[PDB]
Amino acid sequence: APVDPECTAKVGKAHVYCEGNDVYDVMLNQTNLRDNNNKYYLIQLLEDDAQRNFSVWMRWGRVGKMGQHSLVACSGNLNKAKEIFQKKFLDKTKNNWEDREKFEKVPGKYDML
DNA sequence: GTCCCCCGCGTTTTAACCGCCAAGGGGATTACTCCCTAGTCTCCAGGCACGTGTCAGATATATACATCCAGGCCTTGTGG
Repeated sequence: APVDPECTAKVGKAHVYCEGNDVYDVMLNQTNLRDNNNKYYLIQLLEDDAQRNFSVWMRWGRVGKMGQHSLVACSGNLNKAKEIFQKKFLDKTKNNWEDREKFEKVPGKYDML
């Protein structure tokens, strides 16, 4: 699970956060030709190399382009960093993060992977 | 590709088509009677044959505008 190359502030000094099979890196996509959507939303929880500190990287756009982005620094609070990551995933997919092993598709929402 | 006009056909009904009975308008016929234009011969000027030169406009000529073909920015719209 690589750090997004567009996250240039963290790519040289951080890695994707993981615990066992629970890997906090996910790409989401909404392709719909009736509405003419073809947009992605990336979410990555990052941990710094030098210290026990965290940030949620996020990036969006139409597939093949950039839209806007965000890097939410969490000041060593992993619970806050996970809550931000999981809330954005839930809002975009209408699935809980604990349901990732049994994910189900929803109209007017992003698909996963 | 898809919007909908016109093709085909059941039900309703009125005015086109059918019988024949009236009144008289107006086209056809035969008769009246003098007005119209063909026909004669003579006069003469409208109109045509043909000299001749003014002046319209074609032929340049130098010049100023109309409008076609690239070549070149600013505001409103779609999706995020």
